[PDB]
Amino acid sequence: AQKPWEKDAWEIPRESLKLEKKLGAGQFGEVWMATYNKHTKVAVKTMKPGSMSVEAFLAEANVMKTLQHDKLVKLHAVVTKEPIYIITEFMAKGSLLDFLKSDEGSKQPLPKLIDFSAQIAEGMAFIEQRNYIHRDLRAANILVSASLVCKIADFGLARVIEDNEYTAREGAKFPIKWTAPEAINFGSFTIKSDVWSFGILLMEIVTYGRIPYPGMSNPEVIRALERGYRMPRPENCPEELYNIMMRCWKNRPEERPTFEYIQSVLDDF
Ligand SMILES: CCN(CC)CCNc1cc(Nc2cc(O)ccc2C)nc(-n2cnc3ccccc32)n1
Repeated sequence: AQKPWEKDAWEIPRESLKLEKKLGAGQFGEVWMATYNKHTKVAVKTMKPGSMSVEAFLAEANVMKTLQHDKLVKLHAVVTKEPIYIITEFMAKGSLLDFLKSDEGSKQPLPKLIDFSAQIAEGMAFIEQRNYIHRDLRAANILVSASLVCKIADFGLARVIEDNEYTAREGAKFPIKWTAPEAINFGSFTIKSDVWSFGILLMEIVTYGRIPYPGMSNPEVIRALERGYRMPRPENCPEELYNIMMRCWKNRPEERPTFEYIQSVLDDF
């Protein structure tokens, strides 16, 4: 059992970082662009003291220690005395959602969109293979590098899977338009419920960050899905890409495809 007062291999001294520019903020803290020991650009997430559990804030970095991959955002360090920091690689173009809604993201042609999709699929194939689930897959939680490599971020909800199902407690609420119906209705999270979110994420990419189910209410979405409705194919969406979405939105979790399969289809598009 680790002592509450002992540090680990990931710890760095606070003075090695110089926080240069605030990239964003929320109720739980801020994200800064920073340099580490002069020559190395990094990203820092700070926790707002009192906004949340310290142990939960830090638990995210523990997960990222385990889930290290080219297509997952890379943990470099932590600072575990208040103010509490998590340090990762810098991803110059920010979130995928904001990128696509920006001028540069808007100029990305279809082949690049499917490139982004394939990179994300690869990362999820790794999460699949490592017996984890993410549970918060969406464009907002993907980051994009200066050379246009997409990587999965936000591992706050990510969990190890024992025996192919995680069961959320009954009072858990999750972003409805992105969450698999069975996960919403009974708390049944599996890698197949991430497969569903990936379908929604595909739609986000091909629509340049447009919200899913535009103009529909959440209860309306839940009832539409039960009835068999699914989002229609956009103008710019190739049939083969929409058919993968549709496979990701099968009613029955076990009939949805594996991430390995999705990666390979998108790879060979
Ligand atoms: C993915 C978006 N969300 C939740 C919606 C997480 C917060 N935004 C972040 C996080 C991040 N790295 C990061 C990711 C984590 O999952 C945990 C800790 C950190 C530091 N880097 C960045 N980040 C890295 N380079 C950037 C350049 C511009 C804007 C943001 C940049 N942003």
